[PDB]
Amino acid sequence: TNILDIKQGPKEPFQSYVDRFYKSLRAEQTDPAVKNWMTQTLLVQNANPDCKLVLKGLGMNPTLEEMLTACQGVGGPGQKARLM
Amino acid sequence: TNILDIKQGPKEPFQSYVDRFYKSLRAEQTDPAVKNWMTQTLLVQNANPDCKLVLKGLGMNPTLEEMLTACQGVGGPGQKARLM
Repeated sequence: TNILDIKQGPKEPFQSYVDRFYKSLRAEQTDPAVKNWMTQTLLVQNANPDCKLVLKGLGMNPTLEEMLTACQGVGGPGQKARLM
Repeated sequence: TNILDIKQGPKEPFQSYVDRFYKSLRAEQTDPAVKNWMTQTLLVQNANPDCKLVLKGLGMNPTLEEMLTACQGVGGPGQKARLM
């Protein structure tokens, strides 16, 4: 049940947060159907405001790769490399 | 060739920019293959920095609906409604 407390830090890169989220998820997952709901709903809800904004803009059922791509650099100065 | 000069304003909503972009595009489009390239490359390049960031995070070949969804409210205080 610790997965409900896994929350992204204000300056933590999304990749680091995802890594910690899936480590606790893979250990204590109850059902394969519950695990799917955690990866597409709970993961977004516990992200920081900067990444939570980007994730909610991704529409329905975003894959993990699409989330990692969209959140790369988000929350710091690194995302500005997209603009050049 | 005016389509190359259609650029999103710093405070213009993405929906307004898309509307102006497609109006000029549908009039002067040369090839159906050129039109496809303008909707997925030129549209992103001429967006403002706020929306250009979000669009480049969408990965490969984003549909117009996915772009409109991701950019809703981006560039103003309206996007914060996602976080609550």
